[PDB]
Amino acid sequence: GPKHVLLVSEHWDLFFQTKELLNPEEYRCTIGQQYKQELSADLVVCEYSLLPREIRSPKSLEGSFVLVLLDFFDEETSVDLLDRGFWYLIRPITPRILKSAISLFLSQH
Amino acid sequence: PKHVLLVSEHWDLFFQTKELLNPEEYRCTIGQQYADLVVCEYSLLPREIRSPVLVLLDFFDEETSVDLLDRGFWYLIRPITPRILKSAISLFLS
Repeated sequence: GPKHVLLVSEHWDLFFQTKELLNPEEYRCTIGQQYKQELSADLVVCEYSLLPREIRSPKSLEGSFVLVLLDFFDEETSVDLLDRGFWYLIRPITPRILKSAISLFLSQH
Repeated sequence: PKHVLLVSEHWDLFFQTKELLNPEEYRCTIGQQYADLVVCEYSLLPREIRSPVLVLLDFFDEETSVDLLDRGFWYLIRPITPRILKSAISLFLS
């Protein structure tokens, strides 16, 4: 069965282009426009702008992992994501970067 | 404590980071070349090695990034402050 990746983003073009770079037998990608998890989600990739300020990805996690996409560098923003348990990428984020980051993340986890 | 090795010439970064990590939980040391966690400058990372590591980048290059991720390496791009590094370290090790 393929790993299921939910992208929470309004960047539809990023979604489609990243999806066609991931092998469907290994990864199934779906997109939403508001932060959530799904029962089948192995990984949620969420725009910082759609990620609620108050949520955490806790140490003894039983839900999905979440990787966060940031438009910008800001020190306390970064410190804050890291202490809340989210790793992230800062833009520029190309379909190629996102594909390899998704594969890397799910292979290490 | 977890052993964290920093491979970097950024001595200010080393000391200020180490100072933020509680020495009971983390033991940080420095290395001039390439541990529970290695943080390696891109400029001192081998280049044909794959990951068994967090790589510090001076700047953004799409091809470098793609390459590191496929080789198995996560990265931070500068600016990289001691508070950022201390938190990245704690995150990776938890």
